[PDB]
Formats: sequence, C-alpha cells, structure tokens
Amino acid sequence: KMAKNVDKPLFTATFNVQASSADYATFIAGIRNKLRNPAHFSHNRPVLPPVEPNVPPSRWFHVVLKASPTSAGLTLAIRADNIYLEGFKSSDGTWWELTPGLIPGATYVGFGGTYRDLLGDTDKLTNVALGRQQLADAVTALHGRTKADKPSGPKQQQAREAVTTLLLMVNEATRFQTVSGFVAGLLHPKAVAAASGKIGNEMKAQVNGWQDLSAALLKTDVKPPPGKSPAKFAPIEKMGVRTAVQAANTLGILLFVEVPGGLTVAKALELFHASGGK
Ligand SMILES: Nc1ncnc2c1ncn2[C@@H]1O[C@H](COP(=O)(O)O)[C@@H](O)[C@H]1O
Repeated sequence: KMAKNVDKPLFTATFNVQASSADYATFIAGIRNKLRNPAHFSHNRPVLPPVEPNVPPSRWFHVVLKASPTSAGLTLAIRADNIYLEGFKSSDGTWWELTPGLIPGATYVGFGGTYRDLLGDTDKLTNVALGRQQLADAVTALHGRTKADKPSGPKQQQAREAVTTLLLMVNEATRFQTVSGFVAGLLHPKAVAAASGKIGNEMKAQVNGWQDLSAALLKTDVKPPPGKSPAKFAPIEKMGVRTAVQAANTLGILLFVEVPGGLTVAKALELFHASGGK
C-alpha cells in the first residue's frame, strides 16, 4: 500500500551547503529534537516513537539542501519513524522515489535505497568520500534530474553515489553522533583547503547496526525484578562501543525497539501522544 502525507511533512529542516560547521551541527541536532518522543529518552538521548501499526508509512519530514542562501533547495522526503530516505524532488518538480509504487505520483529512480542497492555491499561504506564538495555535487546531481532525461549507465551511477552521499551526511548523521561529528569535522571556512574523508570501520559497523545498538542501550533501562542487578550493557566490539556511556555518546537518536521488559509499541505510542507527539 502507498505511503500517506509524503508532501505533508511534520517539519522541514534546511541546510545551506556552504554554511559553517556549527550551523551543520545545529541543523542535525534540530532534526533529532523534532523527531524525538518527548516521553521516552535513554541515557538522555532521544528515542524515536514506535512505527505506527496497521497503516502504511504516514509520518514524514522534509530536508531541504540549498546550494546557497538564495537558491532553490533539493527536497528530501524522509520517514519520521525510522529516518528512511524514500523520495527527492528535482528542480522541475518531479518527485523521485527509491521504492517502486511507494509515493503517490512519484517516478522510480531506477534503484533502491539500501547500501546493497547503492554500492553492491554494505561493506563498501568505507569507500564513500564525504565532505562539503561531495555534498554540493550530490545536491547538484539529484536536483538537476529531469523527468524527460534518457537514463544512462553513467548517470545512474552518478545518482547512486549522490544518494549514498546524502544518506551518510543527513540520515546517518542524524542517527549517530559519531557520523555527525565526523562530517562536522570536514566542514571548514573558505580560508581552509577543500577537505574530504571516509568513515572508518567502527562507524561502518554502527551505520550497519543502528537497531542493534539502539536495542543494546534500551535494555539497560529495564528496571530489574526486585533483589536483582541492573542489566549491564552488552559490548559491541565491532562498533567500538563497550559501555552504556559510550553507547550514549554514539547514538544521535535511537530507533524504537521492543526489548523484553521495556515499553511496547502500543505503550510508547500512548506516551508519545500524551506528550503532544504527532
Ligand atoms: N531508505 C533508507 N534510508 C535510510 N536508511 C536505510 C534505508 N533502508 C535501509 N536503511 C538502513 O538499513 C537498516 C536495515 O534496514 P532493513 O533493510 O529494513 O532491514 C535500517 O535500520 C537503516 O539503518
């Protein structure tokens, strides 16, 4: 079934690609803040509300990426429950989708939104150059797409790399303080040489295990039966995350996961609604 409210975003976050590192950090933090379930934090990190059951994805936000403070932005359509990128809007007004048949009126771009779809393998995230120019070039490539272009092998490859670039610099940045901090570290004033960088294996593991890391921290919040010890964090060595404090420093915003003894989908959504959440 088709998604609802794709063009009725709960909020819009906007970033000028030439703006400062501080403004980028502010931009990412604001996304996390607007996505949060105000009734559910873990170690003072925000947790997303659960995914709504019995309905197709009906909660969305937009990210607008601008080449400059005056320029028309590239609009991204992202789910507000799991931060999945599913759509982007080019300058001619065409909505492109990463899943065939998901967004009403949209045109399928020719490939999917998983890293296997985009790179061939999730192990290849360590090969993707990130930085200010890569961000700007990705915005240019996707924003300039027109409905009438004849797709080509090279153009699709360009489009894949552009989507991958944005997924990392927007979506994964939102999910992980490690990734957002890394990207913030690549952004400098014009007086500084152009810079680019690739993520290491720890961040790759984090990106490929968001649910696992979210669940691992959530488990530590479960109050024990009386007369027993608080659950201890189970290390995830591949992510470089051995303790709950490290997990908290790593997680930008947690995916909601039902863990034994914790909130259910229904109860967390009940608390979300009671706190004003939409
Ligand atoms: N369209 C997407 N946008 C952003 N992240 C995604 C997308 N699809 C998959 N992921 C990531 O891949 C993980 C596994 O997704 P799945 O294929 O649904 O099991 C998710 O938890 C996300 O971290």
